[PDB]
Amino acid sequence: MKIFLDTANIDEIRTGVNWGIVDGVTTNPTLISKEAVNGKKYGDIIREILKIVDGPVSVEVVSTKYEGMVEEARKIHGLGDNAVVKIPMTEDGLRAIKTLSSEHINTNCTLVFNPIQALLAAKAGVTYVSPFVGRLDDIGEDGMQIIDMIRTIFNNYIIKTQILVASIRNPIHVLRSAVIGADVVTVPFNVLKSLMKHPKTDEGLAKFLEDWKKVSPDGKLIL
Amino acid sequence: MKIFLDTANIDEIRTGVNWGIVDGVTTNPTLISKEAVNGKKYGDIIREILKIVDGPVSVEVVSTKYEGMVEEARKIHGLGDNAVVKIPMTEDGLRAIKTLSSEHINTNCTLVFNPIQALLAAKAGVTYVSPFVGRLDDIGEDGMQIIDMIRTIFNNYIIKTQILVASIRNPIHVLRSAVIGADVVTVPFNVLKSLMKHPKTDEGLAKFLEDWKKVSPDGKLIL
Amino acid sequence: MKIFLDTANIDEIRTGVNWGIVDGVTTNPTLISKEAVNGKKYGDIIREILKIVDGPVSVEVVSTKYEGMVEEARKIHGLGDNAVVKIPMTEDGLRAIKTLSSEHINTNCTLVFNPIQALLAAKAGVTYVSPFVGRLDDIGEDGMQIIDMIRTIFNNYIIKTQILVASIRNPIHVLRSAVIGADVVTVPFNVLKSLMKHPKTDEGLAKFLEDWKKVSP
Amino acid sequence: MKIFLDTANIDEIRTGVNWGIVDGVTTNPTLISKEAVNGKKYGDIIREILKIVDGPVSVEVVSTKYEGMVEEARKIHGLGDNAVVKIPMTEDGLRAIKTLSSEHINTNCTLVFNPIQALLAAKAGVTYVSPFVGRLDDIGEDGMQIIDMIRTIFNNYIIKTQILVASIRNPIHVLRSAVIGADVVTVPFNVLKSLMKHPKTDEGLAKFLEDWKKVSPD
Amino acid sequence: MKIFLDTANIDEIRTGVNWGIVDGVTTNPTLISKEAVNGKKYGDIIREILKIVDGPVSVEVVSTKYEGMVEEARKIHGLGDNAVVKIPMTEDGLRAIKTLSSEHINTNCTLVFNPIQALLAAKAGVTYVSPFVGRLDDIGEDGMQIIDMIRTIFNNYIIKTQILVASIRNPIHVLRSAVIGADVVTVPFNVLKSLMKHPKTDEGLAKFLEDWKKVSPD
Amino acid sequence: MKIFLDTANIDEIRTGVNWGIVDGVTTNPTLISKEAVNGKKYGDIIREILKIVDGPVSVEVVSTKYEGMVEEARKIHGLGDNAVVKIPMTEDGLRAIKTLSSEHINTNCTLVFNPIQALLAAKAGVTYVSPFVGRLDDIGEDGMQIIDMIRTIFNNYIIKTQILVASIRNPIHVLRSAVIGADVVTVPFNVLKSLMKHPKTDEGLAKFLEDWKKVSPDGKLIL
Amino acid sequence: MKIFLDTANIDEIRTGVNWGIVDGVTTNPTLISKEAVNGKKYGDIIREILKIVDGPVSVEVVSTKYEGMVEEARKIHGLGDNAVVKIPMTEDGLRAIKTLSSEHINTNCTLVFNPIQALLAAKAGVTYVSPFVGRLDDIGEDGMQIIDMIRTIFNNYIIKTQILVASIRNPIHVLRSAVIGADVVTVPFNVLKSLMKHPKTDEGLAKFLEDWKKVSPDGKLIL
Amino acid sequence: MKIFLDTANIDEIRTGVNWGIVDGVTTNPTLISKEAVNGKKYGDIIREILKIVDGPVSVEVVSTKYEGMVEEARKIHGLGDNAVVKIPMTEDGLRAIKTLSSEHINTNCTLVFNPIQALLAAKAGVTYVSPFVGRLDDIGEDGMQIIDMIRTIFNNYIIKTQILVASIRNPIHVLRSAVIGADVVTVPFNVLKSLMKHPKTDEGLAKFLEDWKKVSP
Ligand SMILES: O=C[C@H](O)[C@H](O)COP(=O)(O)O
Ligand SMILES: O=C[C@H](O)[C@H](O)COP(=O)(O)O
Ligand SMILES: O=C[C@H](O)[C@H](O)COP(=O)(O)O
Ligand SMILES: O=C[C@H](O)[C@H](O)COP(=O)(O)O
Ligand SMILES: O=C[C@H](O)[C@H](O)COP(=O)(O)O
Ligand SMILES: O=C[C@H](O)[C@H](O)COP(=O)(O)O
Ligand SMILES: O=C[C@H](O)[C@H](O)COP(=O)(O)O
Ligand SMILES: O=C[C@H](O)[C@H](O)COP(=O)(O)O
Ligand SMILES: [Cl-]
Repeated sequence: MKIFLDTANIDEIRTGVNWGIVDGVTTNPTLISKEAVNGKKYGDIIREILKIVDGPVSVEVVSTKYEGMVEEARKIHGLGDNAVVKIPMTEDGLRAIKTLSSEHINTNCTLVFNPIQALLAAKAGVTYVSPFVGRLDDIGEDGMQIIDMIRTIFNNYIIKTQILVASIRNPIHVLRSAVIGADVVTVPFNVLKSLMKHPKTDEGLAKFLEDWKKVSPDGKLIL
Repeated sequence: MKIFLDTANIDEIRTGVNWGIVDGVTTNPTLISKEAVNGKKYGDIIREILKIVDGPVSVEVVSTKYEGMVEEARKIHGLGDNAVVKIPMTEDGLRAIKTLSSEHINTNCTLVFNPIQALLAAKAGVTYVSPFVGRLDDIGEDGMQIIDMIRTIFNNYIIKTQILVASIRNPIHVLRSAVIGADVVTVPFNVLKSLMKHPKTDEGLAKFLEDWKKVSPDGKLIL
Repeated sequence: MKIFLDTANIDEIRTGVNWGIVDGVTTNPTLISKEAVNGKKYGDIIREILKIVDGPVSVEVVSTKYEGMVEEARKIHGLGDNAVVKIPMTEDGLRAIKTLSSEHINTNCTLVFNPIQALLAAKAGVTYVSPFVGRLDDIGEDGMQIIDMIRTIFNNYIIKTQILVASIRNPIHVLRSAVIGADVVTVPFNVLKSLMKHPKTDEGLAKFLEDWKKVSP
Repeated sequence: MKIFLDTANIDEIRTGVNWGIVDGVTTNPTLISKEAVNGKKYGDIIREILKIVDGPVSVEVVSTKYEGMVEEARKIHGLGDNAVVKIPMTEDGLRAIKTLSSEHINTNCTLVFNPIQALLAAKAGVTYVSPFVGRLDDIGEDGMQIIDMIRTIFNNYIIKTQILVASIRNPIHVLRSAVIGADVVTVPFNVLKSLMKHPKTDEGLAKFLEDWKKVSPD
Repeated sequence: MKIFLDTANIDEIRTGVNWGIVDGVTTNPTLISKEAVNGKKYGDIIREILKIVDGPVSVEVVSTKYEGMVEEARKIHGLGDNAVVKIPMTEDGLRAIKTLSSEHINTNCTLVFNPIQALLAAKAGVTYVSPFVGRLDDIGEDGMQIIDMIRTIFNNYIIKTQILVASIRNPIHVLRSAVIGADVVTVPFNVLKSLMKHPKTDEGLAKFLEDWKKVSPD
Repeated sequence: MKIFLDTANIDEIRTGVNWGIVDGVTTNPTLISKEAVNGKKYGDIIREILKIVDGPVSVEVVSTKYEGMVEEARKIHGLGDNAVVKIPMTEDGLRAIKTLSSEHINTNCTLVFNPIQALLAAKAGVTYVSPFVGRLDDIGEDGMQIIDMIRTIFNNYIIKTQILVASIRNPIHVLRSAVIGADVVTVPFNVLKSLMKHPKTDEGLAKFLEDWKKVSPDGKLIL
Repeated sequence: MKIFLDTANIDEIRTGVNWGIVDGVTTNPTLISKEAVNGKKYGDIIREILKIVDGPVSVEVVSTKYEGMVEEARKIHGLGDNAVVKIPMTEDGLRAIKTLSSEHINTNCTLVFNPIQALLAAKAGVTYVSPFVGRLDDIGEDGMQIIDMIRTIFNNYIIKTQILVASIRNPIHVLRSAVIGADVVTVPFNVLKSLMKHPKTDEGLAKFLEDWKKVSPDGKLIL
Repeated sequence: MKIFLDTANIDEIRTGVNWGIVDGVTTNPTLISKEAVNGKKYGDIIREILKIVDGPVSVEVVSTKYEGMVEEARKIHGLGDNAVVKIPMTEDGLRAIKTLSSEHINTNCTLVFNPIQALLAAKAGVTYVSPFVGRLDDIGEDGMQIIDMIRTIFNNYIIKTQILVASIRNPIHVLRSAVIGADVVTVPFNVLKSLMKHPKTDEGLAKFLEDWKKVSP
């Protein structure tokens, strides 16, 4: 399962990549604008992210109409081969995904809330579908069930579109995504960091290191 | 399923190895502290185990910082081809695993208590991941359920990291691990011994021998 | 299933109670300390909640010793008939619960993280037990499974202790609690606010008023 | 399982009750106005349905404010004891339901789309909750799953609120409602009529008529 | 589980009752007309069956129209209190069932092929519903699944209508009906007879006899 | 679950009753004739069994025709109120069971090999049905599945006829009968005796008694 | 579910009893042998436990013969109303249980390793049956499955004998027992202690106290 | 699924082999001692079976020590290419199996009562492992469940050791073994004899010959 960092913060990105557990990045104008402070320019942020990240970097199109979407998507693509254009599940979005797929521009269909929407995006040629699980949870539907059904559908037809679990709110979204077999999850840095933690890890390490001092007062390992 | 012996006790290790049922050994700083008493030095213990044992021998770094982990890992690796460097599930540990994996040094990520920690370790490139089933049992959670989930997750993504079930307390941990399909179990010597035994084995062998005496008073099979 | 509000924020409590969907309130030392700032005293905050809220209000002791817990519990109890004394799941806590129960003082055992802790609390005679689902989720364990097991265990032994699902983070904790059959959920204000809402209700409402304008301008 | 007819057509209603499979009626302004043709007073329609039906007749309030809802509800109640006041799942709706409940006026909470909304209505004391399964189907979610969850939840808490499956589109919504154990379904007349039919029933009827005219040509 | 004989042959009925495994009888025009020979008239056969059988005897109407159905039904009832009137699942049928049950006349709704039809008949007050499982098998639908669903639905609502599995073709329809918990099966005499048989029973009898001859050659 | 002893041996019966786990007896002419040795008369055997056994005692009718069955059954009944007349699943048997049930003579329908046969016997008023599980096993059908289905059928209709599992061959027939909820099993004395045995019981008792000698050399318990 | 303490250690018993979480005590000859050393007499130990403990206290006979079991059972019973006589699953043990049950002496049948042994003990009239889950685990069989079957069997027949899960080794035996619905578990002191504990309990309480200090430097709650 | 005959009775073996449904034979010290009576020597019985039976024939060592087992195994092996050396599941047995395996001598690990013992035998390189289902049944445990778990474990690790179900008591052990997918069953003669039979086959045969007599006297 790939993990994308949902942020535009370059320090967070570098740190996560160094942990060896970050495979790409998902952005939006809000996340980018957040970093555009103290001299940093909006466009400079996205360009640096595209440069330093080996993997996929998702960038949203703001145009809501077909022509604007494709023209914008082409400009985004021009910024880096690893750019992935984020396009909403709408009639014009599907048309744009079909057109962009033909041009070999990678795409990410967002605002997916049921499995058939996900399937339609895959049929139009989309690279990723991003169902928003936390937003389904918000309205009293278990959002992970939609991920499970999409996984089954995609498996049934050997669909190559990747499931990108989005609107992630907690570590159990991540656990269930992994057990289901979702291709990717995107998570904020704080969620990412929480994924490696457990109180028995902390307690266990403290005990090991206490015991080691019995055999090595300086706490060293000399070999 | 491989069976490793979870101990730093040399006598236990030579004995198990001779039964031909031991495929490797796992140590940790606590186990080594039990052994390095009354003049015995930890460095001598580690070298001796690497010597006696043909299979993988896990030895845990003690530094909690990236650079110290890597440095100690390289020294451990240098002691013999069968050495496997054990690294805790921490931020620095993941960094170390990524680096050491790129250097083709075999690694074992320890103090794992949930399936997502296991997945992160695998993503960082770890050779083995060691979830602690008995310590989960200790806190009122069925530890084997975590092994089942890790197996499912690893299968989903064709992950090559080996699942090494640790903190094993009884033969049912071993049985359930085998039925789940974990790659390795590491067991304490008392548990290892018990695996070979069953009262009906004892009783059946006694009866065979009693019946054989009717036909051969000396108890020999002369062909 | 009762629904309690998990906060010491008086504004939130007034708002939720005015909506008519709050059956009680839970507080803890963190929540209260959060509100007791810039001149506001924890004692006034506690008294205010007890008066505002008709239903059960849980207030947690801070002593870690048996004697201190029972002493504090009696003071909490004396603040009003709706006060429920929250007691942590510790050895001294179980002792305090047993004593408080025999004195007919309502209790709520908190910081419960597995079903056997919950059972121990019930055996001590606790009125409510509050397992923390969100904190289990935080450490990579599906917290709701613990609620499911506690419900089964309590059903097996006809245990009268109410299961009070706490550390709730989202409306699916709530949905799953109701499907399991937990007695009570306690929810943060942001969660409470969402429970009545659905986008199809909104859409349906809009459509209704439009249909009606046809029938009758 | 009770079956309500979701319309204001009096002929449809008589017909269904005569079949002995109609226990009540659910209306709304749209449905009532439909019958308000050729000299028929809108209010007359509602009043006649109320008179003829020996069971619950649901009539919706149009006010969105608590105070308008309860005044409107009391007036609706005054039209017949079998009147049930339909009120939407909103903050003011729940408040109104709680008030009307205490006044012993029967209520029906509508526009419910998940089980927790249904539980909130139950907790307000509502007589019926009406989840809209067809509208859930419309948006790619199997609406009957919500009914199944509400049935379990109501069972858990011995809730006396009746589950009234609404927005029904086909006979399988009905079959699944019955297998789940929902208390009530409300269906359009065309759905109602289709419920009694099966091609093997038609074939069997023709076969029995033919078999019979061997036994007796006359 | 009650067992009714699907016949109008008195000798078959008497023998079945003597085995203690027959609780009633189901007829139709064809079955009665088969026995209506050699002086015996249609009406006498039905009267003789009604008298001898200490249980329900189902007799079918031939009218397809409401009024005719009820007229017939009242005549059939007059023949004896144990008489049960078969009525098809149709609009007029439901109407007749509602009317007859209100008059405390027992009814059996036939030509039921799905669970909702069964529910409708129950709602109209029918005493028995008779889904035809063999005819469902005939068209590539596992008939017993329908009995299963009807059992679940009837259980959900504590429905007192009895499920009477009809169109039985083999002993597995019977086994499955009993495992499901259907109230009644009706079977021809030949199926009834087959129900008692098993080759290990026959083998065991022969062994008992041989074992006994050793113990007591006499 | 009641346990009947399938024997005519009076010593076995007394012994099993003393264990508190025998509730009645099932016989047949073969089992009775076996005991009719060294002066003991066939009829004396059955009469003594009827006298000493509090619970039910099953006795087979040998007549295959209705009139012979009922006349024989009445004579058996005349021997003791606890006599239960064993009658095969045949057309004449069903007629006899119906007649005998009316006379309040208890009956046991044997040679039952499917669930519907069992149901027919119950409808005729039979006290027990005896399906022969071992004989189904003999022909490659799992005989316990028939018991399970009969249990479900009987439960469905609150049938008061007792399921008497017969042709029992091993302790797992007994275990599965108990888990299913069969009313009764009938077993030979040797099977009965085997039911209380387990090697860990033997080993555990030996260990307890060895340890007790540490605190009580004479092995006594003086209180 | 009742919780008994499985020990003859007086200090452990007084401590557990004070936590108010202990509902009774189970002993056996081994446990008593651990305690009756250095001058301490077994008779004094038994009497002291019966004294300290308000709930049932099981004490095991040592004779292997019917008459000795009954005689010892009567002496045990005579020591106090809360005494429960423990009897092994043997031929003589079943005889003893039948007799003692008729005398209204509470009994506990021990060394049970399968569900049919448990059923036989219940049929003989035993008050409690004690299956040994850990010793089954020891021989490679999941001991809890036997508890599940006994629960099902006892439910089927409305058996009033209490299931007392014994040979408990860890908190998951306890958890599974509760979920199954066993009447009683008896646990070693170390296991008992662990049942109350969880790392998130410790961490949560520490944080509450830290946060409270912001509002009350003395850490008191003054109302 | 192969079917072996579990006996040292030469009459039974000849009879079963003549039926063409016996693929091999298993013996053990008890079975052999049963036949080696009244002048008949165990050595002659063993040699006779090896000659009569074309398929695998298992003969069990009697030494309990590693050296004695290997010595006896080599002698057994030298009696014929179809000989399989049966070795008990003990510490010395596992050592012997590992040595015998490296020497390309076929082995059969017996007295196995749980799936982990079976796994250990496989890890030592054993050709066949023989769990005893009937002896488990004897002690109140459904022996077939152990076969099901061993099949799962062996499937998980692509283990080539054949599962040889032993201590078989009835045809349902056999049916269940085949449905699970065990490689081999070994059955006593009384069981073997029953496997081809069914009362409906007999009846069907009788009916066929009667129908045929109509068609053609
Ligand atoms: O692509 C990223 C999405 O915008 C994000 O994951 C959704 O965030 P929210 O649903 O939590 O607002
Ligand atoms: O990898 C080995 C682990 O450190 C070890 O198995 C932990 O065992 P414990 O939980 O018994 O200390
Ligand atoms: O009883 C209430 C608990 O103290 C509270 O729900 C904990 O919530 P949190 O874990 O989300 O802070
Ligand atoms: O209460 C009845 C509802 O108004 C009706 O069933 C809605 O139907 P629709 O969702 O098909 O418009
Ligand atoms: O009531 C009896 C039914 O009419 C009968 O069983 C159905 O028979 P058929 O469907 O085979 O005609
Ligand atoms: O009533 C007893 C039966 O005859 C007996 O249990 C069956 O024995 P068998 O089937 O093993 O021959
Ligand atoms: O009843 C108590 C048992 O004798 C005890 O629990 C056995 O425990 P052990 O298996 O640890 O010896
Ligand atoms: O491999 C064969 C075993 O030794 C034999 O099958 C044991 O059979 P039994 O347990 O039925 O004697
Ligand atoms: Cl353990």
